[PDB]
Amino acid sequence: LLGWGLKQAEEANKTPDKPDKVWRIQAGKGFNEFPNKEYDLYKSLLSSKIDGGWDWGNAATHYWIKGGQWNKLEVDMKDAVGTYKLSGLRNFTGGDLDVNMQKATLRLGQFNGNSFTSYKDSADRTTRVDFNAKNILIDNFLEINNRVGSGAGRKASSTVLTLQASEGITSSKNAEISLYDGATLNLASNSVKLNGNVWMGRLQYVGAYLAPSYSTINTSKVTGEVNFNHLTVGDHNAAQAGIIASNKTHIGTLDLWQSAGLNIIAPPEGGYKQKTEVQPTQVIDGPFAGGKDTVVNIDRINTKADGTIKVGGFKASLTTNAAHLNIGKGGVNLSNQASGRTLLVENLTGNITVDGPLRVNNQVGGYALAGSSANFEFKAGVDTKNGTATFNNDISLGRFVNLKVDAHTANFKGIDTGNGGFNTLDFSGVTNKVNINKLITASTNVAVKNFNINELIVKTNGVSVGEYTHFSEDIGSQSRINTVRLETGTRSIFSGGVKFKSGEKLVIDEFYYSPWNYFDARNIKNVEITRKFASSTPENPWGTSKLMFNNLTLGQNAVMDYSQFSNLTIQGDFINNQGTINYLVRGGKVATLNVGNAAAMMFNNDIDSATGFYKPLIKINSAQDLIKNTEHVLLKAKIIGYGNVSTGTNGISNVNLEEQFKERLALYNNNNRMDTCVVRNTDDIKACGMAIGNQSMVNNPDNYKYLIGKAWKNIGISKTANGSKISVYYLGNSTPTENGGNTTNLPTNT
Repeated sequence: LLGWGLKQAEEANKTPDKPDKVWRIQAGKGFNEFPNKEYDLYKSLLSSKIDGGWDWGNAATHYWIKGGQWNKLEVDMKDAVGTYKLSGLRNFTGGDLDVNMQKATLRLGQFNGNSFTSYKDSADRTTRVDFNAKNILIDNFLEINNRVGSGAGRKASSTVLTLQASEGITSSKNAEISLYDGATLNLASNSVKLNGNVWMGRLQYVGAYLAPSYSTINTSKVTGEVNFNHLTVGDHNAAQAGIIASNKTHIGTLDLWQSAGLNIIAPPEGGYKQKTEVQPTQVIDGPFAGGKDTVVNIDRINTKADGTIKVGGFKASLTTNAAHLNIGKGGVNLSNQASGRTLLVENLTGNITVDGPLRVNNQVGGYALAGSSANFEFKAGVDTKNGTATFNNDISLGRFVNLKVDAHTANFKGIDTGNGGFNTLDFSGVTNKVNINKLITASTNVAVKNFNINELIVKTNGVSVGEYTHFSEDIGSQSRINTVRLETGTRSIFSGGVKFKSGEKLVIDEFYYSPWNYFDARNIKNVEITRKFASSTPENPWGTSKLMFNNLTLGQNAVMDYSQFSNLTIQGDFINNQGTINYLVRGGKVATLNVGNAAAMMFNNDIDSATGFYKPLIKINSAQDLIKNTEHVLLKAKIIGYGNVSTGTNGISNVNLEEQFKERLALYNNNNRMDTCVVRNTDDIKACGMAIGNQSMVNNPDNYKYLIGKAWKNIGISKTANGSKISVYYLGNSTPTENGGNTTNLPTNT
């Protein structure tokens, strides 16, 4: 109920105790001349002033110092050379050891482990066990503040164990350090490398599943290389461990519980440092900011999860203060029971750099049912609000899993949610940018206020309906997608789809149609295209594609593929800039373009060297089966405001705008134009006669000499350019005369 930050702050500043009978033992002659002897330490030295016994209640064994557990023992070697071992000091209640062994190697295990416990008297004492060796070499298990026997009798209060080598504190493979509800562990060597199962937080009593169970491993003094190997927080309770680290903390496999915490606290930037009765000042610290060169290199975060079912999840979490919370190649695992387990990888004043696959139940997909919402969560830079959450791995979300990221700039590489569905991909906490590289969605609840997704795959959901991609908040202005690529849906029904909710503009560069997947573009006023606007099946479109817009704009050079098989619905001001929309007929019919409100158009002298004419502003291709003597609805309209960037074409003039609309349109056939035939030499005359179907231009190039730098329009092809309708009247493929009319010059604006 207090939390770890208060409990550690009230154990960090305590006067040790008030012991009567401070026993003192000094190792004299004999010890300091055999540098390899492998002594024992209890039986050869310490057994003089440490007497065992049997406790009635929780009855296994019992150890204290001498005449009760309130007597300090201090041992002063300072020159004893050798290698000492404890090997079996179990259930030491005791109180205030002190073993000063410079130039001596310790060993806290040989065929048996150790324990350091206290009792809960009315005085609330700690045990402050110290060692001051040169190497320590744990080499078997060590419990700190364990249970003595079984529950009854006297309970266990807090303790402190301090290990203070000057060359290194290694450990075995099977040396399980396991500290409980009240225990701490101060380390002060250089290059701690605990190669065993460090177990912070454990069931102290046999059934107390509602214990707070704090702990601490204060490795602040370690001037070398802190290196855990297998850390394991929590066991069948809500443990809140904490590590006060030393700005470089490589660990290995981390195993949280369902409802377990972790507080890896890096140091700050400059490093550390009757009658009334005035209690001493209790300095207490809130969550500060770690220094610049503070790293926490975790390389695997599993989560053990079994037990009951609660109305919420349990939200395992780890909270860091470091400036870089790297996570290595093992990534993130998350076991999931019936209710939805949750992981909170927080970082208060830093960054997050995950380089691993977000697994669930140790597979990359990780299916989960409806009640089991496995919720990943990240918080990069909460208190400073300028922390990025870089992911350098292609993530993959299965079914009913919910990634959320609350950072300043959430970079990515690729998201795969097309597999399972029901994926709340929240980004509402993100300050500005979400620079995703590739996105795959089936039924997603994307909530981004500003993004840059330079590739978008939208997949359908088979045959089910009501499930779709949903950008369910305000997209704003600065958004951008450099490629959209819908894929083909199912037969005769719009199963999957895209819809928006708000925003004003989003620069799409490239787009693809698809049969039976709908690109709803609600409430956004400047849906812009800038290059190729095609379909997924350019050789055989079929079905429909509900491009249910409200407005769009089309920029330079953006070729479209407008067909009868995609009901491109506009309710807004379609602005076409210097960009060439292409048509196809699919059986002699011309697909009209149903403008709801207005289609203004504005261009330039878009001349190229491919024809010598302007670039074809509207292309009508495959018009061989185009039915002669029939009205072809090219586009529905309400206001066609045609224009250019100047008033008159070819420089400046006062020619009306709608007449050169008939010039720059095209009717493209047989790799040429049947609309006009703009001529600069004699070689194009052959293909010109092949296009218009006359041998008077095929066999004889000098049949017509009105075409040296000139052009001619095919009469019998009529086009309307008034302000409410634009249509095509293909009524004649006539042979032009030489010097009678229907002749124009070159534009010549290169």
